[PDB]
Amino acid sequence: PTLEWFLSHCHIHKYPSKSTLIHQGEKAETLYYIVKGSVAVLIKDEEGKEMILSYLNQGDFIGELGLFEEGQERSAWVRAKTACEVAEISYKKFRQLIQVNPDILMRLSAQMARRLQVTSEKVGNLAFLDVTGRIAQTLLNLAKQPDAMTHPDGMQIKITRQEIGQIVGCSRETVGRILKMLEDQNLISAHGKTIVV
Amino acid sequence: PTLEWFLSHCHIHKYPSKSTLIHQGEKAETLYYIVKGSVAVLIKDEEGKEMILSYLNQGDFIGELGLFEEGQERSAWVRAKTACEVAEISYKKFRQLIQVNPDILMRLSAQMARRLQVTSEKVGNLAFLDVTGRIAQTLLNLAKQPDAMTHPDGMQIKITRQEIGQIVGCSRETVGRILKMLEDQNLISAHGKTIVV
DNA sequence: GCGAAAAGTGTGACATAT
DNA sequence: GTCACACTTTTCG
DNA sequence: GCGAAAAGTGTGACATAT
DNA sequence: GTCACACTTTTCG
Ligand SMILES: Nc1ncnc2c1ncn2[C@@H]1O[C@@H]2COP(=O)(O)O[C@H]2[C@H]1O
Ligand SMILES: Nc1ncnc2c1ncn2[C@@H]1O[C@@H]2COP(=O)(O)O[C@H]2[C@H]1O
Repeated sequence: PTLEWFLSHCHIHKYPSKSTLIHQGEKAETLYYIVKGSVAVLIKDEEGKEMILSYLNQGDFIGELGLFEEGQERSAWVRAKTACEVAEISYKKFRQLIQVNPDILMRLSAQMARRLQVTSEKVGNLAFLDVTGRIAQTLLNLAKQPDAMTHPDGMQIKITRQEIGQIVGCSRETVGRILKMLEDQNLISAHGKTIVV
Repeated sequence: PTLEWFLSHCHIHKYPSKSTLIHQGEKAETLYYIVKGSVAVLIKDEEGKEMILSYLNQGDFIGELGLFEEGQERSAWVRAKTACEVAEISYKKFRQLIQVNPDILMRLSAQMARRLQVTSEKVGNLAFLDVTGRIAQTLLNLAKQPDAMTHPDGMQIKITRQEIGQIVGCSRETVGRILKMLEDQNLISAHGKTIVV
């Protein structure tokens, strides 16, 4: 509703899966809102693998870290998980629309507050938990991340050892090793699709 | 500014060094604004180890992350590093001030945005950089934080091996072990306080 | 809902940073 | 990373 | 700006997780 | 955590 008004100033572009919709290092001018799809925010090692900072789904804004100060660079990469419809407005336009109705600025700040909250958790987990525990937290969370199919006894997620590695911070084969251990303990069942039972 | 209008309906309180303002887990109901002094935002593991998420200094809001969603716990501990003159507003009342003037909700959300920006970076260092690199980036950044004294040529910061330990995520012992490595390498000069070249 | 081309994976011996 | 310990440093009354 | 208690520390041989 | 390669599994035209 306030959303529809917002969306009316926006221009929906379509992006297929694997699209890198934002890239770290360019300048920020556009605030993006996910009409449809799921996206993955990433940062890349100083000459190497990348780590996934979070999945953002329909209803999230992307880009915003620029919005508040001029000449701001994009902080991370945002690649499409799935095919997405991205409603954009520019920042200038967003500012006018701020003054016209504060409620987008509120729902966006709410989003900002959550990302900080969960990323503070991620600093915590990177510092206090061992890889096994990180992989446990992650399957727990992924069964909660809105795209796990119900499993009569369990929740089923499609995920690759490589993706879990990139979330966690360890080799795809390290992930492998541990997923084998959690299967032997009758906690997890897997084959490209894993069930967090 | 907008600032003074805000502050007039805040109960200004004074915290001594080491006083714990926020305990993580408390119910969020009050936003704070640091009028004078410095605070450290930290999280601890159930078996005792604690990590500093950031030092917040005057001019920063403390306790923002509950303002947006009804009934949340405080996300981290905020302990006063120094004598702090801290302003306090009821959440319900701050809500009112936003409707009355959006520029404070703007100044605030800006602060949370820069915070999302630095906390994603701290996730990045933990995941990507070994302790030497992490302590390196630390000595560097501390030498830009407002309290770094100059030491003719070079910066001078006073920070115990303890603290850096809590910033980087390794034992005070290891912090020592590597600071000397950085002394042999001619980059750090140390004796209780450090002069980062 | 095919089937070729692509993508993800397990293995075991090893070092190695905190 | 850990351990215990005496050792060095800094704090301030 | 003196000194005594508090706060910080280095050692060294070590175990271990990814 | 590493290396590589054979194998298995998923993608997509
Ligand atoms: N830690 C994070 N958690 C969630 N989203 C993030 C995080 N860091 C960056 N982003 C989002 O990804 C975007 C990357 O560049 P921007 O600065 O445009 O704005 C960023 C946010 O929209
Ligand atoms: N990553 C962070 N950087 C800075 N401050 C933080 C961070 N995480 C939490 N905080 C602050 O610590 C406060 C804890 O309580 P709140 O969740 O109300 O609000 C939180 C923020 O003000």
